[PDB]
Amino acid sequence: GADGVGNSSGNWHCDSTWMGDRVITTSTRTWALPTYNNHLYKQISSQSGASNDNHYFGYSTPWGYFDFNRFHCHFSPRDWQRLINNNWGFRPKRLNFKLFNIQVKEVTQNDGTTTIANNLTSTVQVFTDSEYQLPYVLGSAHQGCLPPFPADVFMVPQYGYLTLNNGSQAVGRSSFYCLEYFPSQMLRTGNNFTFSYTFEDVPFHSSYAHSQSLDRLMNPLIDQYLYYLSRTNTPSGTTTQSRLQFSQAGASDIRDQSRNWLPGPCYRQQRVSKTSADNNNSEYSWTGATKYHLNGRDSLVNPGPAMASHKDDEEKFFPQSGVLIFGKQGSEKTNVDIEKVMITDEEEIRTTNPVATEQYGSVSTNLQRGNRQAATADVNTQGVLPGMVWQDRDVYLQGPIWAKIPHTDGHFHPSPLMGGFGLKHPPPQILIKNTPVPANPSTTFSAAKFASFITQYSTGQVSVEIEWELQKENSKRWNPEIQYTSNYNKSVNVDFTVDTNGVYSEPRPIGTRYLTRNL
Amino acid sequence: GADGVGNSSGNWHCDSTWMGDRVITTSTRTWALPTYNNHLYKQISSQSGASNDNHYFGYSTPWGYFDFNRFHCHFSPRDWQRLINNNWGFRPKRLNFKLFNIQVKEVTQNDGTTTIANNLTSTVQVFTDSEYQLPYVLGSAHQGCLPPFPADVFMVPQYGYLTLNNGSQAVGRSSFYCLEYFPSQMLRTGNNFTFSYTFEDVPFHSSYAHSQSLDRLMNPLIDQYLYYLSRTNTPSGTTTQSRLQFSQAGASDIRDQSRNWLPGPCYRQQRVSKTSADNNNSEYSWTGATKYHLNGRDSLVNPGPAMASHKDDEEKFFPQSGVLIFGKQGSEKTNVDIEKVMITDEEEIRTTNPVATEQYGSVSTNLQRGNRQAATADVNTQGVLPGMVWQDRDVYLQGPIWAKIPHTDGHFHPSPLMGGFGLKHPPPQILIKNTPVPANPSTTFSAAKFASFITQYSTGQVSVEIEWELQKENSKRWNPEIQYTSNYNKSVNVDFTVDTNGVYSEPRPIGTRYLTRNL
Amino acid sequence: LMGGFGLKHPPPQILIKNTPVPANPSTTFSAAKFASFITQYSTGQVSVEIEWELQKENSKRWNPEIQYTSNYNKSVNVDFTVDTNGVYSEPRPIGTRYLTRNL
Repeated sequence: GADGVGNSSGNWHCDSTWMGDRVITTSTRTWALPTYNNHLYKQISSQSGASNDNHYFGYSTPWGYFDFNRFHCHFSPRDWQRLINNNWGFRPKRLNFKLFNIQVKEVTQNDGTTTIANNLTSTVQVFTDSEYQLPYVLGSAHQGCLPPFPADVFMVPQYGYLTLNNGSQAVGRSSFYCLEYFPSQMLRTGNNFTFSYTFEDVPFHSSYAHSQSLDRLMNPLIDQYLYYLSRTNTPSGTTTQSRLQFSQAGASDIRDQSRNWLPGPCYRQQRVSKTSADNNNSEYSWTGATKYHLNGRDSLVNPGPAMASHKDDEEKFFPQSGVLIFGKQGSEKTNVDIEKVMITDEEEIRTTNPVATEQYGSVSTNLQRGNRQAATADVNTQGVLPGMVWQDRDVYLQGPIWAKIPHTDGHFHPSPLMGGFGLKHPPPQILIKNTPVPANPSTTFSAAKFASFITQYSTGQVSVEIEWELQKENSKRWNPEIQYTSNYNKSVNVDFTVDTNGVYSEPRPIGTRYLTRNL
Repeated sequence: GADGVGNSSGNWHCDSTWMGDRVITTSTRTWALPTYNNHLYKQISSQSGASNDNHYFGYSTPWGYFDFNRFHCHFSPRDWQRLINNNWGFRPKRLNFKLFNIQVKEVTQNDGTTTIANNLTSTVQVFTDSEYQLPYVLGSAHQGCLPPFPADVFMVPQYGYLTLNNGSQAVGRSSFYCLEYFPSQMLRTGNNFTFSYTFEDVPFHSSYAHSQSLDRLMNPLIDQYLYYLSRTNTPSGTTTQSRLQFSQAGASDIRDQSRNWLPGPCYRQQRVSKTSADNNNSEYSWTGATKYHLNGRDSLVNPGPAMASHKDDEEKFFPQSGVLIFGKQGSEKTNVDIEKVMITDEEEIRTTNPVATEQYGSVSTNLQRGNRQAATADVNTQGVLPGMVWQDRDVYLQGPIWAKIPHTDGHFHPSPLMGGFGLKHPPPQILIKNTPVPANPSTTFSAAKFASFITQYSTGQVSVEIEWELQKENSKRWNPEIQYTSNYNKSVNVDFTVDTNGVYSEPRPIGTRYLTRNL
Repeated sequence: LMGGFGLKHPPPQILIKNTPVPANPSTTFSAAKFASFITQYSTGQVSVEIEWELQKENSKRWNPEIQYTSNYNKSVNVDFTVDTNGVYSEPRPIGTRYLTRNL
């Protein structure tokens, strides 16, 4: 699209409509973009000394990108609630994007006095990496997505990436991608950039919780017909004499019943409690946390494989890195106290996946014989096994929406671990930069790189609309399901509202599983 | 319809489907019908002495009728919840009824031993009073409607009615309707009786609560332009000297602001509190309760005109007869203690209708002058006034569904007072009786009325399906609405479930207003 | 895991109940749940037919495969038969793998 200077390049679309089966969440926000790295690509690396587990090598670019991989960039409390309360599941189908009403300003810091003014002509160029030839950054839970609250103006993030490294230094194989080596489209004012995408058949996120659970799944009333090993030894006057007898598992017997499927896999996490007291006093934050390691650098295992966060009656506990944790609007960056964060809870799964903090089961160790007692041992890490079945990490309104499946020789069940939809070809990276403006050059020629540009930034609005599909409920469940509600009682502030000084804020994390489906 | 003896006259339909705009609740239950008044019509009257406010005269009939004027005869907790959580409103549209698989048994109490057996031939006759020529009983909150819970078998109520009376005695004008003077259709087994109805344009029951309220309705930011009387007298050195000055109502001024509409009407009720303590000790149950009176008999004013049950912070109180009160499954018939009942609460209205227990406003009494102070007085009964606006009593799952608008020269806004839909021509009364079976007659003729019949009753199932329309939500409300949920925490029994001895039970009354619409 | 075929949508559950039969009710009305029914049960036959597909053998295996046979020698009772008092009985569990395919 194209037009004039006194012509709005696009209108403001920010609705949300439900169609019974679909529902489209349109949404627009105003943004701003500075000139990063003063227009140059800069090489960047870990700090020489820095622990090995923390080295790196890569580049930062003068390019800034766009991102809305956060559910709340599309759903509004209320809306989300609608969804989350009457749908067995849902998934994204297609999207449409558009930047417009772009405007380029140029600040002038003459002595003690700045003065911003329109640089009409100068441009901002955009380009979408629709061929995925660029290090996909999104999906890395970074923060600089869209504001949950419309009215909020925002700054565009700067693109940076990482290649290979042998400590703080580069290794040859590492590649250096240059963003100008693409065909950016250049916008001036009166210019807009639209583009549209279509998702790929993915599974509806399961937005329901299970009423039955693996173990308790058969019918009480009837005993099976298969037998199991009831007792081993037997009374012989005073002493026992080994004599194995078997029984037919019934209701009273349950624990012993024969089955057909196994809980999901696991990778044991340390348990910490919301109650300061209980927790051993010391620094096992890193030392005790569950991790894995590549090329000799141990990394953390955050968002551990999807597994319930606490047994019955222990909402007080949680994994050291088995859950998602968001900050309460305002919460500072580092070492903030428990009271400043919102920890997610995944009890809803208990029913199928193991509890993060407790071992999977316990396999037998030795082979018993008359002169040898029967061994056994608990298992803290069980990789996928036939017959296992499980549930993936719920979603949360202010959580990630999707993530790119890495291009590898092999993947195994790609639901992104941080939760979300695992996409092979996700929404392409959208980039934006401000074509430089060489400030006054010298009369006599010089072949040096230009270094003195006009100080200036850009701004303008952006809009994103997405169509989601739904799987409606359908249970013959007689008694009421659970629903997500807002507290009745009076409060000094409404949830998901602007305070007295107009600061919007999300009180709690809102999950997705409320409706109840049987297993 | 018709067929044979070994042929099911109908199948069992008991589903419930939602179509986005409609939703059909089908429902079938098994029933039983005895032979009332041993087959005769009996004249009936108050007990000679009995307080005048309690006299009456009328008849009881050998006929039993059918009734489902209770929302839970169609909605199942869950279902109801669906409705109640995502709909600005709804109303009934049409219905279809069918009796079938009728079966007539005949008990034999030979000495110390009864023995029931099939009286194949004998019949049960049904007939619907589709011309409303019979005293419409339904709508009178009687109890003998359908079981909320399907699996429950039930007994059919007996038809009785009331005419005029001058104390315990009849007055001529009083009519005596005879049920045989209709054309009953006679069913034998293999016979079924279907019939269908269509409702009449009625208003969707408002199933939402108001976010604004009459008083607080204008915009804070701006002061009006109309002036009101700020002060009357004025400082004159030591003494005041009358000097009326006026102000322009603003935010701080609010109470004084000029408006455009008035709260609904009222009829003051006594306030009682759920807290035994507070309540004055004595018997003002009748003496103090709000009532009205015709032909010299004071009757009670139950379900008073629709008006909020308590101001902010007083959920502890309520009208003496301004609310609906249901029994907790089991609760005996008389003088049962507060702990045995469930009292409905209509706070949701506060916003438009007056509070039941507190006066409407206060009008001025006298005309003031120098030598006369300004009078004023509170008003406890305000009949409809121009500009008044209000809300009708909510509904409740186990509440009435509708009621017949009395045939009179004049009605005023017919939403039935007990709540529900006010119908001009409601679902016709359906009646049923068992054609008598003269037990062995004497060889020699006698012209006396037959008095010795075969002892026998009937049974068989009945089905009712109804189509309801809906008005879906649609508010730009950002923050979450309130929804109806079931408690998370463990409990010895699930709500709306059968206990250990299979006794279904409704824990609490469930209203209808949860979703929030602005005023 | 107990072995068998894993089905996503298996043969639907089939249910059956006997519509109750309220035994003699009282002349005067009562809104209580009916509790006195006619004592009675049902009976009748049921039939199930199923079509199974097969994958026939096909090995160039020269020497004889193993097969499932019934013992030659005399016995007081035939296997999978009714005893003297007509009580059918399955002597042993019979598997499925007998024919031999290469890996």
